[PDB]
Amino acid sequence: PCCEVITNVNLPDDNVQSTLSQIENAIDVMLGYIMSNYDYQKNLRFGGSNEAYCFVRITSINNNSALADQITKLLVSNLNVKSRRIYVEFRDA
Amino acid sequence: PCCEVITNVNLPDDNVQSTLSQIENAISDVMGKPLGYIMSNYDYQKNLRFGGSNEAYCFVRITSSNNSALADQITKLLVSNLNVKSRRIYVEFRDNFAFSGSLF
Amino acid sequence: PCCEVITNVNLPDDNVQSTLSQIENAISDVKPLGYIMSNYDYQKNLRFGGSNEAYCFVRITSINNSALADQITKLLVSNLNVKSRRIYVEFRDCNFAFGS
Ligand SMILES: Cc1cc(Oc2cccc(O)c2)cc(-c2ccccc2)n1
Repeated sequence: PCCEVITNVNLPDDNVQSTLSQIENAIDVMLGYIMSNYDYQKNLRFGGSNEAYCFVRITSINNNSALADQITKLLVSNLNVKSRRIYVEFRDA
Repeated sequence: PCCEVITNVNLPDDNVQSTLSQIENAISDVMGKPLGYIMSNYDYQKNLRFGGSNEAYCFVRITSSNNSALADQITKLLVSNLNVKSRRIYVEFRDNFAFSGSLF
Repeated sequence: PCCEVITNVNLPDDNVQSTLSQIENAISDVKPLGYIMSNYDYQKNLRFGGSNEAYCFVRITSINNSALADQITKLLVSNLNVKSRRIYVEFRDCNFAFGS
């Protein structure tokens, strides 16, 4: 279980932790053993543009739409980013 | 696609953005892959090492032949814009379900 | 050859470089070290188990892996003052590279 949010959107730590906690909760869909991270990369681009954007890699779920949807709400609401600027990737020690 | 530049070389944001723009152009030109459809990123890791040494260095992951023309063209840009030695630039071509958030 | 340590544990640079040098030695002991990258990526908001307490993810790409894993887990436990229960080690065997 691993979720990483990669984004040029800067949030305060209290708010990052809230968002990550909400995603872990999401990731009901399929625990105590799980990584999540919020990686701030100001210079991150998509579509030739450096304005607000979120890449999310989720590893290890097959269900997947319910997760993606739920996550896309969380990020759109907590990060005040346009949903057309969110990409969600699944990969399926 | 995704291009990520991973480097202990610190550049100002105006310069980072230029450099990334030049690479996207490169990928786009040399590979004929769709423009706008690419992530690029510049990840600053001051403690990044290669060869036992923390001197200036660039790792470039390209994710998802012509390939040398790209690698070459990128290696100029980084050497020129980052003022780094070309002997300290490694270019890695690297290889599931995907979604946009507008579908929701 | 690439080792990346991903952790919310903040260390001073002198100490980070030390730790990375010790790992390269490990990876080397268990080819030689001129053909390798290592990095220590500080992500303060990194969580595991629903908790932001000290933790280490290590990706090691392109290399008896147990000898490596064990030896690195000692280094990180010692140098980062972190609980071994909070350290996970991944190997990847994921394709070419091209300056000098
Ligand atoms: C169709 C496609 C495009 C792709 O390039 C990207 C990756 C991230 C964002 C993006 O806009 C394109 C990567 C992938 C991909 C991602 C992970 C593993 C294998 C392929 N697949």
